[PDB]
Amino acid sequence: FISKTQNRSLLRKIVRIYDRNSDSLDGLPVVNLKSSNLKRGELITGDFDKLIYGIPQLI
Amino acid sequence: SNNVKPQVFNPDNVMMHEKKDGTLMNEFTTPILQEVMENSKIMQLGKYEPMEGTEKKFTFWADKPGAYWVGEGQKIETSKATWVNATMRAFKLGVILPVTKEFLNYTYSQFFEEMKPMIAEAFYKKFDEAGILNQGNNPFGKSIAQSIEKTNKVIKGDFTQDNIIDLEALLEDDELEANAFISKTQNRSLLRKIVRIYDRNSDSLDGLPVVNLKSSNLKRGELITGDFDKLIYGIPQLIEYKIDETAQLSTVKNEDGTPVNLFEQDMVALRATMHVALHIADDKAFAKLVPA
Repeated sequence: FISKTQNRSLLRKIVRIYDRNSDSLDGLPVVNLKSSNLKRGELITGDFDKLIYGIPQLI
Repeated sequence: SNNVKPQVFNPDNVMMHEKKDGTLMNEFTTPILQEVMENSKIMQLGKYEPMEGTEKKFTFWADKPGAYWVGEGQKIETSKATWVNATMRAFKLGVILPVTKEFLNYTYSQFFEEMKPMIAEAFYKKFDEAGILNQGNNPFGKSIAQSIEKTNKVIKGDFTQDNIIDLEALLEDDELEANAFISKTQNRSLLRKIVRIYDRNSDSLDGLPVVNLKSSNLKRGELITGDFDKLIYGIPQLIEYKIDETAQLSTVKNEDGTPVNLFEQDMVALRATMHVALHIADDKAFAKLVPA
């Protein structure tokens, strides 16, 4: 899952389906985006092995 | 004057071999300890900073540089890294322990060595209560409690799953995530009977550690949380002990009202001092739950 940390609250108070100790939702890892564009109420999930990236030039 | 009853003192902090009824404290058995004495919770939770004067200057990164997507042969734009300045100063803790040389010879030969752990505990408690709770006439003008009062970052309510989670969430609004809780052990009860969110086996609340303050100033219904890496402390002087046999002590008085002279009166005193410094690196990083 992809989340914004501002909505851990909404994952804590539902019943448990989430834990912060591993930071996992229903057994999958939650990854936090440190950005302003993913809003409070929004959660993303997928088979992320279907996302491929490459780097022709290192910095 | 040829007076042989022992001196009465005010405020009466002097250790004496003879009691006023004439009991002589020979064959004295060294006091044993009913506890394990407390570390500083500031020094447990906060970050240490090496300090060599009594003032330290901090520079923190504040703005990260940007980046641009650029087409082939398009102009790359410029960007800026920013920092912010901050500073912390030290203050002095101290105590004096006066003792009569009869007491030091015949009653408790090692008193000024066995007192050192207890003096350290007294300084740690004084520092914790000053920097966390803003209590005991703190010098710094900086504290967790004063940061929470300034930001008004407070929940009024009972210990409930909603109020404890809303308290933690009140930090994450600022992208800051809580790193611990501060509690008074008298309110473990209120953490036990809510449903579970707490366990005593680890003494953790919702996965974070709970740290107990052994002080009277944090009330029953009150719970504190924050990103405690935003609390920084330093120690220019580790505790130094000077033992003296000839000073006057003005802060103690004889029964006749005179200051205590250690040479005329055949006495010894231990002076302990320490310099210690506190900085709250981000005053938004802390929040409090308080009873209605």
